[PDB]
Amino acid sequence: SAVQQKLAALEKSSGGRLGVALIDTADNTQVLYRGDERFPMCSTSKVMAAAAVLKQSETQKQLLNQPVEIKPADLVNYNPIAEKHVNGTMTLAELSAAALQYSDNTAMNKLIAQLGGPGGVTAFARAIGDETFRLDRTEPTLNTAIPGDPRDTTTPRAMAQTLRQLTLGHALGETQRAQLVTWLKGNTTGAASIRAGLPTSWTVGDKTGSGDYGTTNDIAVIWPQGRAPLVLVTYFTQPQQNAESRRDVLASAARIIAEGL
Repeated sequence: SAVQQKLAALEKSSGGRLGVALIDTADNTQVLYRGDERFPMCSTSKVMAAAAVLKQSETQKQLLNQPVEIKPADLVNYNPIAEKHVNGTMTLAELSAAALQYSDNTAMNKLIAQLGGPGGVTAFARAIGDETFRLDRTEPTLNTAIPGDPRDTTTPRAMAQTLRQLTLGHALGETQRAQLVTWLKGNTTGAASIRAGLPTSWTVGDKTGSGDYGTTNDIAVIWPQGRAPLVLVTYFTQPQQNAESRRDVLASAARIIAEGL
């Protein structure tokens, strides 16, 4: 399609490797660019950890109100919210919100611990039918994004389908699903990524991710005004370990996708 030629040209112009998956829920059509290649997830993995905790809360009805102590030793490299509560507590709801909306890394590590380690996050993916997702490490080492390293990767296609199920489908209970959507819609880190390539009238819930090798990711559910929602995943990584983030590539990919619907 025109769209795949424009995405290829965007990729060529950027010097990196771009992965795109769009699901149009109106007709269940998909647009894929390197849809089955593995990319480092970086912080986009935090959606799976938060959703796993939500699934637990379907049976443990009070789980999200469970206080969790934040100790100094828990702090890693980026903890904008956990920092505010060192030597105090945050609930599992507050840690989930912090992990999603501020990309707090300490918060993500507490979610992983609640699930029994990275294997517990991966297990939830498998449980909802995602055989591709793999979480192997905790924060911050899951962001190393080494070329060829399959740790802490997924594919655009897999992540798109899983994000659809978590937000628009029924992998989660009704209250949990609504809470996840509310969290994604209130993301604070996404203004320069997919959101920047879309009409301002559209509602977007997203989770960004960044890591080494200039890895720059965004996964989003999109609610156009008067039109079925879309799921869009944009993964981007570069050949230099110290490359700078390229959120503009994600905005441009979203703009190209938006041209055609």
